[PDB]
Amino acid sequence: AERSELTIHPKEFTTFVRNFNPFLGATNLHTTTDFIYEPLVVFNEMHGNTPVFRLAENFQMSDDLMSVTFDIRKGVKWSDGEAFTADDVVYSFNLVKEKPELDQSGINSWVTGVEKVNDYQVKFRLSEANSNVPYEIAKVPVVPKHVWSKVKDPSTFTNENPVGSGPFTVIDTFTPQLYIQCENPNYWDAANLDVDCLRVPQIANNDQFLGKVVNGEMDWTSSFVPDIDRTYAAASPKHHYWYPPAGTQAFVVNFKNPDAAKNEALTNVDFRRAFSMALDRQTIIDIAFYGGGTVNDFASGLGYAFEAWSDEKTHDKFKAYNSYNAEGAKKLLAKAGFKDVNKDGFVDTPSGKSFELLIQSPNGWTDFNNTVQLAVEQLAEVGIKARARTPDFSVYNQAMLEGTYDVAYTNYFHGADPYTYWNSAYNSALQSGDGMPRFAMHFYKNEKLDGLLNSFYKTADKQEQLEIAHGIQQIIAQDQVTIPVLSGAYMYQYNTTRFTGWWNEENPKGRPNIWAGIPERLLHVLDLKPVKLEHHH
Ligand SMILES: CC(=O)N[C@@H]1[C@@H](O)[C@H](O[C@@H]2O[C@H](CO)[C@@H](O)[C@H](O)[C@H]2NC(C)=O)[C@@H](CO)O[C@H]1O
Ligand SMILES: [Ca+2]
Ligand SMILES: [Ca+2]
Ligand SMILES: [Cl-]
Ligand SMILES: [Cl-]
Ligand SMILES: [Mg+2]
Ligand SMILES: [Mg+2]
Ligand SMILES: [Mg+2]
Ligand SMILES: [Mg+2]
Repeated sequence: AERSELTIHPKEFTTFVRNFNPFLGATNLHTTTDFIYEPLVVFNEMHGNTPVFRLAENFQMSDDLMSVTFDIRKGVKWSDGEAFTADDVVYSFNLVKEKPELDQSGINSWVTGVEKVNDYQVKFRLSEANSNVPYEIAKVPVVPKHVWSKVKDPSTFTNENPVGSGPFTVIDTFTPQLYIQCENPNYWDAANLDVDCLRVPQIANNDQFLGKVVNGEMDWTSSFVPDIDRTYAAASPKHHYWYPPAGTQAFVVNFKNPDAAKNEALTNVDFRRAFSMALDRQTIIDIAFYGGGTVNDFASGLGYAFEAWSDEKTHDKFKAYNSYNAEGAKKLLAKAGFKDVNKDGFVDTPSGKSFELLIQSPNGWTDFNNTVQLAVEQLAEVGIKARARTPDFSVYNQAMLEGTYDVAYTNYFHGADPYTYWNSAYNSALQSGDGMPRFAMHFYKNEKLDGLLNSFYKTADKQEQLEIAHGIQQIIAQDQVTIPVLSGAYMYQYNTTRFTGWWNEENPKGRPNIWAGIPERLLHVLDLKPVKLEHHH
C-alpha cells in the first residue's frame, strides 16, 4: 500500500469514545501519552533507568537535591507548526498544581513551583530532597499552552482534535470500533520514524483478543494469551513473543470495609496470614498463567528480582506465612478464634458472625479471573468462605477508590528498584486524590512507613538507602498488609509479517509493551520498519 499501518492494542474498550486528554487516564484513549504528547525524557527502566532525551536535551539537579533545571530542545514544533518551548512545560505543571484531579502520580507533593528561566529552560523547586524527581517530572504530560489556555475547563476537555508533539497526532479514521492515528506532519524526529500510522481496533476482552491474534490480525500486543505455544506461536512462523519479568501481583484487602463482620476478619493479621497460607502460589502460576510467573513468598511483596535489596532475615522470618500450608492455616484460624459456630464448615468471626469474602478482578482479564477462582477453592479447603466477582475495570477500580470492596486481586507497577512497587502500593498519600490509581487503596496507614518511603531518595548515601529499604520491608512484612502471590511477566506478542525491527530476547532494548504507562513504547515504534508484502491477487 501507500502507507504503513501498525495494528496495536494498548487497552480493552467496548466502544471508542473520542478523548485524547492526556490527564484523564480513566476516560481517555490509550494512544494519547507518548504518541501524541511526547515526554521530556524517557527513562529506560530495563537498562538501569538510563535517560533517553526527547523534548528536553538535558537536566541538572542542585547539590542539595532541592531543585532541578531542564533544558528544552530547540527547533521542535507542535503538530500545528507552533514552537515547543518552556512556556508549554510551565503551563502544564501549573495546570496540574491548580487542578490536582489531573495529578495521576503525586507530582504535586514533590514540586512546589516551576519557573521559566528563558524560552528553553525550566527550573523546578521541590518540597523535599528527591534525587528521583526528574523521573517523576517526566511522567507529566506537556500540552500546548496556546491551545489549552483557551480551553474553559481542561479537566473536562476531551481534546478531540489534538495538537501534539509526538509522532502520531493526526486522527485519520475514527469509528466506535476502529481508529487510525497518523504521522505528525511537523514531527521533530521524523527522520527516525518509518511507521506511518497506528491502527487501533476495539477489543473488549481476552477471548475476543485470542481469536484475532491467532489469526495473525495484530502486529503489537501485550495481552494475556493462554497456552501461547500451542495456540498462537504454532499458527504461523511469523508469530513471536518475548516475556521479560515484571512486577508483583497480590490479593489486596480493604482495611476500611463497611461491613462489621468482614472488617473484623480483614483487619486481623492472623486472618490475613491464614488466608495467605491457604494459597498454592505455584499451582496458580501453573494453571492460571500456564507457567508464566514466579512465586512471591515475600510478606513485603518485594519478590525475588530484588535480591541485592532484600533483608534475608526478614524474608525468612515471615516466609512461612506466605507458603502453601493448609494445615497451618487451619491451625492459625483456630488459635486466633475464627471458629465455625453454625455448622456449615466455614469459620466465623471471633464475635460469632458469618461472612463471605467477595474477591474481585477485572472483567476480561481472564488470567486474573482464573487466579481468583483458584484462590476461592483453596480458601474453602481451610474453611474461609469466599466467592468471585469479575466487574468491568471501571467498576473494579471505583470500588477500590471508594473503599466498598472486600478483597481485590491486582498487579502493580514495577521498576528498577523496590521503590516503584513499595511507594505506589503503600504510601498513604496515594490513598486520596481524584487522579489516584487503585494500588494503595487498602487504606492501611503507617506514619513510620510513609516517612521511610519519603526518605528513600533524600540522601545521596547508598548504604542509608539500603537500610531504609530494610526498614520498609520489615514494617510491611510483620503486618502482612497484603497477600503477595507472584511476580508476573511483561506479556508481549509481535508479528513479523508486516514489520521488522522488534525488540526481543536477542534485541532486548527495553520494556517491549504497548500499554499506556510504558513510555519506552515511543522508543520501540521508532525502531520498526515496514516489510514489503508478498505479491498476490
Ligand atoms: C499495572 C497495571 O495495571 N497494568 C495494566 C495491564 O495489566 C493491562 O493489561 C492487561 O493485563 C491483564 C492481566 O494480566 C491481561 O489479562 C490483559 O490481557 C491485558 N490487556 C491488554 C489490553 O494488554 C493494561 C491494559 O488494560 O493496563 C495496564 O495498566
Ligand atoms: Ca528509526
Ligand atoms: Ca460458619
Ligand atoms: Cl503558566
Ligand atoms: Cl519480606
Ligand atoms: Mg494561568
Ligand atoms: Mg507557545
Ligand atoms: Mg520518516
Ligand atoms: Mg540506620
